[PDB]
Amino acid sequence: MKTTLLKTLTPELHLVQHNDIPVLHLKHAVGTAKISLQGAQLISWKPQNAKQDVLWLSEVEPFKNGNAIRGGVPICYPWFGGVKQPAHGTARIRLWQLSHYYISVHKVRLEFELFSDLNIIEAKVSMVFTDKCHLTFTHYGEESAQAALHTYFNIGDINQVEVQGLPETCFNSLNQQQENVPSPRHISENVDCIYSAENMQNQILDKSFNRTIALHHHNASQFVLWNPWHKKTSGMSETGYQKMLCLETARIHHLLEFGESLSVEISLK
Repeated sequence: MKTTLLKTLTPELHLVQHNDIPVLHLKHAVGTAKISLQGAQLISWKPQNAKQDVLWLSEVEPFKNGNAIRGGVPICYPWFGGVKQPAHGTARIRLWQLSHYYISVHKVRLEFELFSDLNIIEAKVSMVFTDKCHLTFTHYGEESAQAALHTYFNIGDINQVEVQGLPETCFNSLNQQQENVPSPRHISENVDCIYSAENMQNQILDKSFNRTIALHHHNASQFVLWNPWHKKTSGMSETGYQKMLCLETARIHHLLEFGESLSVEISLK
């Protein structure tokens, strides 16, 4: 819970150490953002006039080097979930570098890169801030890879949310079964399901904070909808599930090849 200023890059962009991990802080006309250099992980984004942060970050987040941060937009790569250990690959537990920052009147662009232990580029993340947030991940790996932008959206109450635009079926990881489903969808229990990405737009209606989080995905093959509900979840308080929902942009069954990207554009309405 201790922070220190590490570096003033510009008047609008600072590097601040949160416990063990360096985090960029952006404060600009377009709004504010925080990006952990560990995992090039956007953990806060509040566009101008938004009353609440768009992203959720665990109120008990440790900020410990090498331990995945619970919240924001973790980068799962080059494997998804627990098919191997550590779950979700190594990207989100490795320090990235800020390789470029562009600041102008109505827009801010930050680029992050991840390097192999042999000093060769492995992946890139770009983030473009306007009234919307466009985050893109590109793979420069050695083999085909899975990836996912595991976005944790901040909401007023899990009981007052509807998820618009997903298919009427999905694969339920909970019981490993394909199942039929409502659209819109509401969450009234532990949901851990993989949808085919038929249409690239879906949105999250929040009647507690009274806003809509609209999502325009690019190059997704799968969309993972997840809320742990009552399961104890490492780095989550016992009450955390009520204020978050994950709608993940993903390439799980359609792999990424060298130079292919996947991205999401986040906005409020």
